[PDB]
Amino acid sequence: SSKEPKFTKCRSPERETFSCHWTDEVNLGPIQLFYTRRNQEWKECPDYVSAGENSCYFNSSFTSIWIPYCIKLTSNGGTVDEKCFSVDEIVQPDPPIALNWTLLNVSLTGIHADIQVRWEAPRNAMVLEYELQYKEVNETKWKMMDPILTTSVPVYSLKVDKEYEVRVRSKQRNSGNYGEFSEVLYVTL
Repeated sequence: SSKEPKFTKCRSPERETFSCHWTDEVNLGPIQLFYTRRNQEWKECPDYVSAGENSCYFNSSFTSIWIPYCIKLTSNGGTVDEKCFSVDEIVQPDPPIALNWTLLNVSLTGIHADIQVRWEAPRNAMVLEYELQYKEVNETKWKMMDPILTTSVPVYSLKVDKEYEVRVRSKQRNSGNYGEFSEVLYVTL
């Protein structure tokens, strides 16, 4: 038999490699992934271990030329899920790490302050631009800044009276999907 397993996500961290993920057949044991380089010949997943559980990992030989794939989940032998995609549609960079911040200036009234948030580009870096986000801790909407190329960015006019939250996500320059957010950095003036 099989059960009801389904694809969750396929992700490319740097547009060179990617892996696809799915759920458990509920565990049963006869699951497989097959892929094809067309819209033809179906070949089994080349690596069921590198990307972890219920995953298939495709090394950089799969992004030699513009790719155009299709994959299907298999339980015993019967399809249970399918998906087609190119590596471009799934690019999703890793977030920055080591978020820091220094005070830059205080307004004449001491009411406001300017800071500079800094971070390190994910260690696997396709040129990335970052989108910094912040908001009052006690608030619920996140203010967003334009994507920037530098691994730092000044944030102007924060109110001294408040405690802030900062988070930066990575994105491929141009049409690029965003990736996960970094570890939240707390800013108390």
